[PDB]
Amino acid sequence: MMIRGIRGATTVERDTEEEILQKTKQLLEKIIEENHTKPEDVVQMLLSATPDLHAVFPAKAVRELSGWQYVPVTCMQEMDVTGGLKKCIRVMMTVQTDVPQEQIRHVYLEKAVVLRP
Amino acid sequence: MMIRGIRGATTVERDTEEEILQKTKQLLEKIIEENHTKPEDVVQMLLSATPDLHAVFPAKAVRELSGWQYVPVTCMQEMDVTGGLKKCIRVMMTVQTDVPQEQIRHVYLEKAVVLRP
Amino acid sequence: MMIRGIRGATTVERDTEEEILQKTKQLLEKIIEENHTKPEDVVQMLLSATPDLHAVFPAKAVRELSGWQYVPVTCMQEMDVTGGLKKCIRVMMTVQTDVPQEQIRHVYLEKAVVLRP
Ligand SMILES: O=C(O)[C@@H]1C[C@]2(C(=O)O)C=C[C@@H](O)[C@@H](C2)O1
Ligand SMILES: O=C(O)[C@@H]1C[C@]2(C(=O)O)C=C[C@@H](O)[C@@H](C2)O1
Repeated sequence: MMIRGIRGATTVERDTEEEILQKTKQLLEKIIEENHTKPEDVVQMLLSATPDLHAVFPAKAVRELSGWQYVPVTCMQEMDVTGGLKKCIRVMMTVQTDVPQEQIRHVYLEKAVVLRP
Repeated sequence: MMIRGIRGATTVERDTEEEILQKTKQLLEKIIEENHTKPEDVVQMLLSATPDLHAVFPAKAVRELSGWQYVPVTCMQEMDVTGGLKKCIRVMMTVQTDVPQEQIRHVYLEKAVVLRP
Repeated sequence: MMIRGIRGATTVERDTEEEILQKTKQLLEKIIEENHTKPEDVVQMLLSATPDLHAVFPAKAVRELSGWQYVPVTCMQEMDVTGGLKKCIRVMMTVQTDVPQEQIRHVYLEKAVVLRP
């Protein structure tokens, strides 16, 4: 079976642990819903944050998902683009799937709805 | 048929949107040419920039490739390494392919030729 | 032909090329041993460093592994988390494997042992 990336983006209003975990968790839950994703079928996840977020690693939210404790995940710093969306958390979830490239459901929540094509 | 990463790297002279998109597009086009890559066979793409580039997300270049609108892509900051090549943009393009690991054609352009194997 | 991420993390005491390369090599070797990984089965690898490390790209240590010269690798900056583990190097090695997700052997060494689930 083919492997496919699934993108997500969301934002927080302030650099706190509560915000980052809550919003990341909601972002992951929305992607799982739209793509019917099962954790055994997740190759890996990459989470990024803009350099104005430091309170907590977003990946901590992944363990708030029952069954996902073995999904490998790592975080990275997003580049700082002049005029770019602030306080932004992004996800690239790599999954085993038969779903055609153009039918993959990429999820944009909160202030990240402006990045969606 | 297996999944493999394809690497690219290039540089720009000025932190401007026009040059970052021009050089990134040229890099992607060269990778596409050398590896005969179709966009539906692309699992996902990661683009990075050294911390001295801020004008635009290099991923914006991907959208000016005809047929590549559904290819998931995200950006990250390259590690800041002392004496490293400056104003550098890199790509990791993950594809489905029959080509053996030692035969994949990784691409290094402009000043990033000194990184070439 | 399922694909799975393997995670690794380690730390160094001083920001020198010698220690970064040595600890990175040791981390990779432990991962390759625990998972029985052959370089041809590696899709790609991502390595990260916290922003307190600047001496060398950790990826340089990969070419000290005989047979690994064609494995595509790139590096990124880990996000700077307040109170986060300092001087930390991480790996996400993406591999073709039939080992189930719960049996993948992720490796945490030196001071990174605190990151284990
Ligand atoms: O290396 C790690 O495993 C730890 C844990 C972590 C998480 O919170 O899940 C996952 C990935 C890393 O970016 C961070 C956060 O350090
Ligand atoms: O793009 C590259 O190929 C070069 C080489 C490098 C390494 O030292 O292995 C590997 C990946 C990149 O992050 C850096 C370091 O630039």
